Amino acid sequence: TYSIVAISGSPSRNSTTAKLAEYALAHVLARSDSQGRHIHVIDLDPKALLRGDLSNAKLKEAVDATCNADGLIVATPIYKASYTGLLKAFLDILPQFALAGKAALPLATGGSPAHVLALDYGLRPVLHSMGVRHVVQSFFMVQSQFSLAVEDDVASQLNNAIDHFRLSLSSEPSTRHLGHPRPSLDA
Amino acid sequence: TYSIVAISGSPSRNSTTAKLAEYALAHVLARSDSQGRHIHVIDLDPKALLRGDLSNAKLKEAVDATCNADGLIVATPIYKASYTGLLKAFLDILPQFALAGKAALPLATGGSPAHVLALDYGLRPVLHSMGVRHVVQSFFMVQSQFSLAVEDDVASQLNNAIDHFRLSLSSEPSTRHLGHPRPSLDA
Amino acid sequence: TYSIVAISGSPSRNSTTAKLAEYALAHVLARSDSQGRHIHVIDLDPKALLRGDLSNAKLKEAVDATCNADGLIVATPIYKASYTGLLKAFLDILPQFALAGKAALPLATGGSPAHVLALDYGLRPVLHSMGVRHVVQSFFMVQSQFSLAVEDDVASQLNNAIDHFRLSLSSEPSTRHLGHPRPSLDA
Amino acid sequence: TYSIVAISGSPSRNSTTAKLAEYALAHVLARSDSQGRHIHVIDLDPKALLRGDLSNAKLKEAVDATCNADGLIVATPIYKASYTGLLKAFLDILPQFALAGKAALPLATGGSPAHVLALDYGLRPVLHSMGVRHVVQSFFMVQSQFSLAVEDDVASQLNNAIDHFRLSLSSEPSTRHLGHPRPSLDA
Repeated sequence: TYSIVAISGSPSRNSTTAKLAEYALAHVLARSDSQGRHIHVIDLDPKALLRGDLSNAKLKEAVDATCNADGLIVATPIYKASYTGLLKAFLDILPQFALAGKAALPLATGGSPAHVLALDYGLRPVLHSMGVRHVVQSFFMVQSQFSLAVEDDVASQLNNAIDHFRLSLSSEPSTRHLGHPRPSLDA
Repeated sequence: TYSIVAISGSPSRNSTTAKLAEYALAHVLARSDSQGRHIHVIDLDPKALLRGDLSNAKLKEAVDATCNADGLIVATPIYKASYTGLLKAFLDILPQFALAGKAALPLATGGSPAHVLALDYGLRPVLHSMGVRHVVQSFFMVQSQFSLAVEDDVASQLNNAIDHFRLSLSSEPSTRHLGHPRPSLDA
Repeated sequence: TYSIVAISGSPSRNSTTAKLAEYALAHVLARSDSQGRHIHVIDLDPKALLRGDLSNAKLKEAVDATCNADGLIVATPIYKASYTGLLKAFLDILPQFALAGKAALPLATGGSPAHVLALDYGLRPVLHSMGVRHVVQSFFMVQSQFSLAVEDDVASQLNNAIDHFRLSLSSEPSTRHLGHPRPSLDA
Repeated sequence: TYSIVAISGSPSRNSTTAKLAEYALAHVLARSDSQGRHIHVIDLDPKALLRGDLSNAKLKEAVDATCNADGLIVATPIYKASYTGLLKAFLDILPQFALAGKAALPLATGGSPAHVLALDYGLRPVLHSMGVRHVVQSFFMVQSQFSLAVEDDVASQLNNAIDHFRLSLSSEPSTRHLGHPRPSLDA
């Protein structure tokens, strides 16, 4: 029994990014012994989020759920050649090595295929600052393609990424600190 | 007569980052025909900021001042191996090529010298997505050093960065679109 | 029975980088059912390397050994804020998705702790272009520290990285294509 | 009278990259009081290049010409999500702050538009490690487009980049050390 948490960071309502994250979350749960939740950063209290105010219950619950996950699905539109400020603001309040022991799947969408590398150059180093155990391949989609009613090659790549994410999930308590530079100092 | 705008993105009160940005802003104004302002992103309305709501007067004023600047001083603490979510959230609402024609100076502080490269690998590509004209060298300082009552070599580097930023400033209207991939499509 | 290959890319003789890679290679072999080899890129034929000339036996053997490895240890000094040209020249001649199915451990050394992030921002995206299955945490060491006669905290971090690398190794043929965007199109 | 040096780093003969660099070099010289040269890294002695052997006359001449340039045009195909090993190998042997005082124009080509960000995330931080004065916007072209017999919008972007590069060139001896963190310690 795995706990899977998706975090999507578009600041727009009805975002393609959120739909991609949800798709991925469903795909994983359909194929593994998992329960899940989907944190839409846009639905968190803006003031409490920016100030890291964990007296806000819903923010503290989102942080706790992230720290308790076995796998994270981390999704963002590409803004100014990187992940959104909104997504990063959430990542910023997590504990220093919040991602110790965890698998992760980076997802993004954007207007142009030019944005593909923002995940691997931008988001990936941020996940690794937090002691993450295993980040699988990035997947990026051009926004006017998500409909899955998508091109067969694109669909394969996405599904393969999600498959790998699911396969990387760990039951074993022995792995719970892996990725942390100093496992005995918690995680 | 130049317009210089500092933007500092620490989510903490009494931030060293803000003091560094202010120092830099003062240093420039003392040595050039300039006026300045300092946008502390933490003082912007969190809800309006995250949603890009320009019906908020103070947010629209911050955006307008940024678009009207000849030079920007862009300062952030390093969180999770990059600039803060708070800073990026502000950068996110600016027009696509908001930085056309403008000079820029990236500044950061952090707990460890290990964070030095976050500016050049993280922030610099973001500034360049926005058509920026000229980004000079990055300067990073270890937080327990800012007192300027700082080490002589560190002080030289910082002052040299600010000097170069000032020297890069442009009077000429001929440069106002430089850095934009398609200058005739505005800036 | 795993095949572990270290690739070290210093252009200097008697390099600390090579000693770090060798240490790591030995540490892994002492704790797993593994055999290993260590490709010193400096010992490859420069002309054949730069031109990707696989009629050179020793170069073809190095490429084959890399493609056949279950785990790679990838070590470089930090030059001009990134991995060396020498290392990259070798990575450049490998097949497009050469790293499919493979685990990887990024190691570096440098003169200053300022260089720590070159691994995660520079090398890591390059490994991921090649379909790599699992890259664990980066380890960086300040060159005047390697003697292991090193500081206890540094030694822990290094050993933990190597431990995690060893633990990430896969026996299963089911994982041999994982990390490749399209597994049925080989690896 | 400016000295402009192009450095192209494709390991292939008849490279599109070299043709793009040459185009850019010609465009600049036609519009400014400049002389130029074009270092094709592939034509340097591989052994001497990899070992930084400046007893090789042609390598020392290439290094000297780079250090003496007012502007550099730096061109590479995108291999494994970054600049080539061949290009970096040349950059590696230059003095620590070789690029002090100099303007620079990053150019690349690749098979897919997905590679656009490799310049700004990969090459740009490397140029800045060397004290570069002013790096203008990156330009990337999809290889099956260079013929200039190219699409009008693409042609505009390229020409605008080169124009900006030319405009950024400095006559003044006062700028010869700008970009160096400590100008009085040479350049």
